[PDB]
Amino acid sequence: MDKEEAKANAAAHEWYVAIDEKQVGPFNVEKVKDLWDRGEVGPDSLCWRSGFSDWIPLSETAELASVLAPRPSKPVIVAPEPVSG
Repeated sequence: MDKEEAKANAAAHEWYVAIDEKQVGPFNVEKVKDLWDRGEVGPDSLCWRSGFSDWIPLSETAELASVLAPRPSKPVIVAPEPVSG
């Protein structure tokens, strides 16, 4: 190999995710980007990180969209009452 995986900055991100009510291993923007792309991670599940005080779903924060390219899917309907608020 002529590159870095742990020393690289593009993949020097460490943040866990709430999956199946169980905490997952440390992921990176370079790793998740591939998972979320195919739907390997939890888009609607809460996401944590070093320093995070609480848990928040990626489907609520748009800051995760600019990083994780979303996938176009058919239209879906949701309940009248919100989940948070």
